[PDB]
Amino acid sequence: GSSGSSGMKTILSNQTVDIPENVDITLKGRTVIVKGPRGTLRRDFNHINVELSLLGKKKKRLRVDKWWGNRKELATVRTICSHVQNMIKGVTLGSGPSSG
Repeated sequence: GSSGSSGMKTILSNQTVDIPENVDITLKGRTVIVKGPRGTLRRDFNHINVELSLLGKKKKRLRVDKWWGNRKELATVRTICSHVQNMIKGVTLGSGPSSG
């Protein structure tokens, strides 16, 4: 079961994002733009050097990738993914958990 060993291994593991039809998202280089019937929110990830890919097998899906290696992608993916997901919900619902 349990598994762990000190070192470094290029663990190829990318994340996939799903998007509805009532929302329009424009991808430009390293900037993610989200448009909703409740507002428009965009984010820029230039300052940060990562990997990304456009997927649309069935629906407008976004692929988030980062320096393949340690389990760092876990925290980076959760943060980046949350940002995009939060934007959609905010532009499709109104606002998010953001307090004050």
